[PDB]
Amino acid sequence: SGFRKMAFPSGKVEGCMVQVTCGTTTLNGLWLDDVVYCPRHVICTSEDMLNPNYEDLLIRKSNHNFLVQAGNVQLRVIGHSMQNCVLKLKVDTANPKTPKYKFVRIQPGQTFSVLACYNGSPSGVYQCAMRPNFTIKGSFLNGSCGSVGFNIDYDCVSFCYMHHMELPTGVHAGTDLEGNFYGPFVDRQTAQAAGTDTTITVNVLAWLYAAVINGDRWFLNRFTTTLNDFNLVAMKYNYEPLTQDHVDILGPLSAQTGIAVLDMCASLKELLQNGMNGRTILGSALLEDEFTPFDVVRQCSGVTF
Amino acid sequence: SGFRKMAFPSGKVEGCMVQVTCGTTTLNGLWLDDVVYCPRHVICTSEDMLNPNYEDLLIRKSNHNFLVQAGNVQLRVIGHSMQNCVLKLKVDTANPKTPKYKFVRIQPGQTFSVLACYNGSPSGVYQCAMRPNFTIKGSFLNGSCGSVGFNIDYDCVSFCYMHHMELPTGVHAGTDLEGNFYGPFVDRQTAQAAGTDTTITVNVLAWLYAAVINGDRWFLNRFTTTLNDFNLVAMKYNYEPLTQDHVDILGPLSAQTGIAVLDMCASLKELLQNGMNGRTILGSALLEDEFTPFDVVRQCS
Ligand SMILES: */C(=C1/CCOC1=O)[C@H](C[C@@H]1CCCO1)NC(=O)[C@H](CC(C)C)NC(=O)[C@H](Cc1ccc(F)cc1)NC(=O)OCc1ccccc1
Ligand SMILES: CC(C)C[C@H](NC(=O)[C@H](Cc1ccc(F)cc1)NC(=O)OCc1ccccc1)C(=O)N[C@H](/C=C1\CCOC1=O)C[C@@H]1CCCO1
Repeated sequence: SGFRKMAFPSGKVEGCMVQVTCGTTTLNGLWLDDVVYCPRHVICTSEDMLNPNYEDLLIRKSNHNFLVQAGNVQLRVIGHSMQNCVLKLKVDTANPKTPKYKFVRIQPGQTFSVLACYNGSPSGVYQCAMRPNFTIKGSFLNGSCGSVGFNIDYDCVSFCYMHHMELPTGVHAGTDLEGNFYGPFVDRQTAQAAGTDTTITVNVLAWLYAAVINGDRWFLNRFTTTLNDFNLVAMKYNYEPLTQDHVDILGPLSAQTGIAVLDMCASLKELLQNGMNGRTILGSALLEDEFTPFDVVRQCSGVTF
Repeated sequence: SGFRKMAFPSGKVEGCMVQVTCGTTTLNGLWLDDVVYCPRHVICTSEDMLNPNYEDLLIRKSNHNFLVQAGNVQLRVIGHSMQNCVLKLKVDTANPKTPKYKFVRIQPGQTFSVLACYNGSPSGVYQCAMRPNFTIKGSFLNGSCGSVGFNIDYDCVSFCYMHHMELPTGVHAGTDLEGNFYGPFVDRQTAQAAGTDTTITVNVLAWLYAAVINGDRWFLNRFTTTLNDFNLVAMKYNYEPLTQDHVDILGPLSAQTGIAVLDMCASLKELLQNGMNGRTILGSALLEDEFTPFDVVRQCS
């Protein structure tokens, strides 16, 4: 038993991380088959980051302007192109450690593991959630751009995130591996702010089920609430509305524990109105929302990858 | 910026995990060079779990009684021995993925990463701390024995934990890689319980420094405390005593932030007295104690 914020094993991704240098800018790249992916702002100088014209900057750079280092071996770049906010560097050698992989775009509320890297070397791994405002609450220092987020399904690595920037509140913004930003952000050093962050209601409910599974049940009650009545309360506390799809997804956990979703919603509604009253749930004094229903089933059933 | 409960990348350890089967028991083993390490209770029968005589049980086994599987390949066992509560299986092949590694015994309050495994396959990685009562608050299901905890420094893996058992409160007990249990626990299914769990005070203080480094100052105050007065108060909240050694260890963070250690101790005294009053610190509504001073420096710099 027990319940922890667990990341996917990172070995398959560690074997793809490289170092990319253009001029004085050095960050991380993702080496898959014979291509290295990295943020396009690697071609910017500290002064070109204010109002960059990436079309112009890239036209002026050549293959030799890019230095790619895989460990202590330095990869010959034979071509380069741009796809949205990611730079694609062709190298003359396929990564022999390329795993089975896909590029996937995640949606808010879905979780993934972040492999934080510096100078092409992986330093740490942690589990994150894409927030409803399309930011992530990460831990990144300078030089961490190009770090990637991923999930593992069967034996396939699904890359879903590449790190690009930090917003003034200390939260982080990035793109998918096709270079499309998550959220209304741009890769420029102009004033930007994320919208109001809301709570991922379906994930909070999944975590309450995990708590029950592990024997935490002081918060349960005899009452049930309708989806419409619950949503009236949730919107007042900056909670995401719960849809019928969300209820369906919690079905498995609802059956395993014998607690109806709308009964858990009543428990959650009361927790929102009265707080937690000096009690904790699974070792937390806050309502945790970075576990999806699948995450709970996966951890409580010992799924391996 | 930001602050997260961060684990080490697990690849170097993934390449060492194998499946070990003896009789009807299947669990995880650690394959380093030409030796596979696993809990010795893999040799127990369903009736031998209360008072096993492991020396006697092992004498009765032959090399072919142990089935070791690295992926879909079977490793030939050519020898076996016991070191405390760990079984050592000699195989005819050195693991080509063996990293640089050390065996280390950690002290309470020290953190490490756990690679939870089942049937020799990794399922997840998470960061843990050795609690003052010599347990860990892990996430483990049946079949997880032999999962290991580790740190990585440079490219060297320091193995510090191997998982053996769960105690009635849902907490976990295991050994170092020399087979010596952390705490007074034994690999027998006789009644055992962990002592009262206390809070790792020095780690809470390091995390408050991390909060300041990250721009949070709302919990500070104008007071200072003596070390003795702090410990008299903290022990009333089931906090571990803070020693002068702990104060010395916080010196670097005290210098980086310009906040004296005993001044931060005064802030913690007030936080214990008032709670958080609906506020959070580094995204938590509780005082977190599973980050060491070393962890804070590494993650924040
Ligand atoms: C690892 C094993 C055992 C065989 O194959 C594996 O992979 C488990 C890990 C444990 C299960 C859940 C998470 O941690 N180890 C054991 O099952 C261990 C075997 C003993 C050391 C020979 N026994 C336990 O952990 C007991 C509790 C238990 C047993 C079975 C189970 F499925 C879950 C939990 N703990 C124990 O025996 O001592 C504590 C105790 C005993 C009696 C009264 C009060 C307390
Ligand atoms: C060209 C930009 C996109 C490079 C990028 N810029 C930013 O992240 C800045 C925030 C920042 C963070 C840490 C620093 F040390 C310096 C700057 N974002 C920003 O300016 O937002 C707009 C704004 C808002 C308010 C006032 C002014 C401007 C960048 O620095 N990426 C870093 C990585 C870099 C850039 C190139 O090589 C790297 O590794 C990752 C950072 C560090 C921590 C997490 O995000």
